[PDB]
Amino acid sequence: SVIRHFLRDDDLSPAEQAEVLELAAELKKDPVSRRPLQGPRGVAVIFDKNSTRTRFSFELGIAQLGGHAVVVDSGSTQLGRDETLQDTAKVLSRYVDAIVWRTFGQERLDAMASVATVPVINALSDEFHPCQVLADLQTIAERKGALRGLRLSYFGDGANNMAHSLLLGGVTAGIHVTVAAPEGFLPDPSVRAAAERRAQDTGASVTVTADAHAAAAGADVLVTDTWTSMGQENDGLDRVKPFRPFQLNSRLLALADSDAIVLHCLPAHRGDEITDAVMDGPASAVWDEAENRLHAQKALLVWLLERS
Amino acid sequence: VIRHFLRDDDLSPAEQAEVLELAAELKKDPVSRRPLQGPRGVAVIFDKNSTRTRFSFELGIAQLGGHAVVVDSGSTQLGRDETLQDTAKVLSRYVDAIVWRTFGQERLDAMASVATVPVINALSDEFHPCQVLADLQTIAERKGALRGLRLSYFGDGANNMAHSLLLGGVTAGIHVTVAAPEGFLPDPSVRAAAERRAQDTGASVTVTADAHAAAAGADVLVTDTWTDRVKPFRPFQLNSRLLALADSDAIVLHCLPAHRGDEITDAVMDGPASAVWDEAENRLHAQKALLVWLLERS
Amino acid sequence: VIRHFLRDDDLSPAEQAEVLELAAELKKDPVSRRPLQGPRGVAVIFDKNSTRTRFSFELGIAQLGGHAVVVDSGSTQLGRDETLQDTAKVLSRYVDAIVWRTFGQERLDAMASVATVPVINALSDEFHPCQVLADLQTIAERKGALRGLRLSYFGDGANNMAHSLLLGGVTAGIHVTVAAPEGFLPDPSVRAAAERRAQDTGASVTVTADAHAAAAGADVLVTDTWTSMGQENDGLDRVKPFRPFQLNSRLLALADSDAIVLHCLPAHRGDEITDAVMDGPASAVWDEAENRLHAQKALLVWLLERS
Ligand SMILES: [O][B](=O)C1=[C]C(Cl)=[C]C(Cl)=[C]1
Ligand SMILES: [O][B](=O)C1=[C]C(Cl)=[C]C(Cl)=[C]1
Ligand SMILES: [O][B](=O)C1=[C]C(Cl)=[C]C(Cl)=[C]1
Ligand SMILES: [O][B](=O)C1=[C]C(Cl)=[C]C(Cl)=[C]1
Ligand SMILES: [O][B](=O)C1=[C]C(Cl)=[C]C(Cl)=[C]1
Ligand SMILES: [O][B](=O)C1=[C]C(Cl)=[C]C(Cl)=[C]1
Repeated sequence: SVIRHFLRDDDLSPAEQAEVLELAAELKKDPVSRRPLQGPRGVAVIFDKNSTRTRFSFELGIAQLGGHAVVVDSGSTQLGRDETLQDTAKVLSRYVDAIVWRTFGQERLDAMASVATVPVINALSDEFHPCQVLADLQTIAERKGALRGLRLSYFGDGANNMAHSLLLGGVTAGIHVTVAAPEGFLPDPSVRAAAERRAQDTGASVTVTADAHAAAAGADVLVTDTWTSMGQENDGLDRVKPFRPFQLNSRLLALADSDAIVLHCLPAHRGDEITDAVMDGPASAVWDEAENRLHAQKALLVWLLERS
Repeated sequence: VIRHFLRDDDLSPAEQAEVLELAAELKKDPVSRRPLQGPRGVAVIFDKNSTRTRFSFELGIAQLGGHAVVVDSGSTQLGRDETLQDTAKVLSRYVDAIVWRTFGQERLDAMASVATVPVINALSDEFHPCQVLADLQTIAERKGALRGLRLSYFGDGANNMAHSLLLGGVTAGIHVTVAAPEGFLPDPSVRAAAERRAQDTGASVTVTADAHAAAAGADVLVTDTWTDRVKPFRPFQLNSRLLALADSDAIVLHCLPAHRGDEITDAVMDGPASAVWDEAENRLHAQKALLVWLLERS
Repeated sequence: VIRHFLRDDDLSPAEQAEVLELAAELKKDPVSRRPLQGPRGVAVIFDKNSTRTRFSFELGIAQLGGHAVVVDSGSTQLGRDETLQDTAKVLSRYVDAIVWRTFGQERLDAMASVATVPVINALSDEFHPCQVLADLQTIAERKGALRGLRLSYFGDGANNMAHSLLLGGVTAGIHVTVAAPEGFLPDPSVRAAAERRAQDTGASVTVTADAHAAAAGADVLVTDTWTSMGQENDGLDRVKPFRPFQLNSRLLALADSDAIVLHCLPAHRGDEITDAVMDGPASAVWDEAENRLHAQKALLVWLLERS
């Protein structure tokens, strides 16, 4: 069998994404019904930069599949330093049944996935957050039913990992995705072109705009995320003034469809990209969205393991 | 309906007796109760690390069928990157209980007011209630019934063990004495709090600088680390002289680690009255009992 | 009697054979032995962290049904806030074995003299006995019987791998050669213990500075990094003396034609070993890394059986 990896959202075809999302719903209802890692078989969960939320979700999810997550945190000689990345993929492929990796540049994920003989999953990277978007789509489906034809709008930094993954994973689900972002903060051209091509296969569409009010009008789902990652705090930019018109506040939510829901990859900086009234009001799905990381990541693992 | 255990008086006398009975059953049959089979998760969070607390909870949760997700001080500082309540609301979807080691109580109190799973104080700057459950289990297995026993704590009466021996001790019906120098006395709000549960159980609270008098007739002698800034405690050192004043077959307890030669001597630590090794082991069983009991009511 | 494994010769030749046989059985059936079902705990303690050691022990203990409680170097170092004796006594009530990565051998000895559960040396300054069990497992699967084999180690003759290959190798009946430059020779006490144990097994011990002679006729070539982290500030040029001892293609071609190459990872490609040797058909470094898992499980199973 070809070893399948999940490094970016378009790694799943539209039909394959639907299978994973269906499995996520079944695992949410019966969370110990699938035990492909019974033994326990090991899964490596590797952090180039620590992420407590990602670790909790994967550590527990892997255990509920029967397995044992072996967590390697950032303070451990760093992948690439004491050994080549390819030496590491070679030995890890003897110990564990899958490799879950939080890292920085996409080229590192690609390099690992080209030599590892077990599935590699991008837990979170600078360019994509594919597992969060699987959880997002699971949450939207719980609240709204069929994903096909929904209109989703993302606000804020249009070139961070969530904007890119909502583009790719959203159009893979048949969702019309709009990114509202100020000039200079637009999606990467390669990602935008991949999303446009993928949207052709599903009947979806990609829109990029600097008009937040237009992006909010008629939306079924409004999404935002922090305006600045930890790496960007030293980039020299004023990263507040450009984004203030894109704040997801009560006024912006009122422009959307009356049944609209709100998503946000946690943590939120309340008062910046989103307000308290929105975060804790009735349209917020952020808490279900956080919980669903567990189920969507378990489903992705079950799916990749049985294909590999 | 969502019960927390942040202080020893969070349990009534009848409820404490329930937990201690369950700790004895779990010591005998350590894998017979599996309320976390799955595994279901339990968060174990440290604002400051405690290897002893982590070791005991990690193994115990696993023996209850679950999986402890340990978050160290570096990742915690609860409030690090999101509000406390934002953290409590998500944790309540992932885990079935939250075990937390933090400094002040006000931090503990907030978490418990919002979380929708039980919150447990693993160790605080003011209370160490799980250790006292392990102490009461250790006393019961060596002395029988707790009610009517005389326990004396020696040394720093202003630290977490002194506060928890007062509250947990009187809750079990034990006459508790604290022997401490004037500068290092119990917190007044804990003292009156202990003084009030003692009325319900027939126990009592005494605070003296008289170590000789606190040791005389004692059935259980307890001390703890003091930390020359360490001058006022050495008349309270639990040595062979003080112990010789106690009741026959008295036992000695000490939340570990012990600094041998300071608050306690080798002769007492390694002698026949010492129960400190069983006491340390019983954190495992008493904490499992506390978890089992909190989980089946919450 | 409570058995410990602090150095390679803590197992007799017959006992080592039992552990190696178990390791082969566990590699075929990794979850069929559950002596730690419960889970019962095993303490895995690091005075200095070793990701490879923690990784392999953590997974291996889980596959025995147990739960590894890992105590890293961040946690207050053992012996600081209480006596090793005090810690040993309490650990003996919490876990069924103690796995410890520490520095001096006297610390391991002190722990094993007091603990009432088996103590394992996961890795120390003087010995790496678990890695050499994995090495012997690897040689057996690629060569057959171990008795009569000729193994040569190259590089720093006084590091933990050289000492354990000496002791564990002769216990298995292997003729062990250490090729090392002057001033980097095996500890005299370790060499004499190996020579004594060799008299029971028909093995032999050789120490030489002639790398070419050490490689001629060798069935197994082994090397290791030239410098541990605690040696980076020792003041020595730790490259120039070892250059003639590099495991390279020329050196390997002097050995027997089906010789295999071992190396405790990490390897510094270009220094003690070349890319062509690490990646060629004689290299067994990848199976050797994997066998840490199986050999350490076997050792735990065997120690728990007898304690
Ligand atoms: O980001 B944090 O403040 C945090 C804290 C805990 Cl205790 C658990 C998790 Cl998943 C995250
Ligand atoms: O503070 B310590 O010396 C310590 C050491 C270990 Cl290995 C385990 C525990 Cl619980 C405490
Ligand atoms: O923000 B949170 O406290 C949180 C916690 C977990 Cl365990 C998982 C996620 Cl996705 C978020
Ligand atoms: O030394 B390291 O590069 C390393 C990395 C991982 Cl991901 C796992 C292990 Cl065991 C070691
Ligand atoms: O002082 B000790 O070494 C110790 C160790 C454990 Cl695992 C638990 C407790 Cl309560 C004390
Ligand atoms: O070098 B390696 O990446 C490696 C990884 C593991 Cl898990 C174990 C060993 Cl022995 C070596």
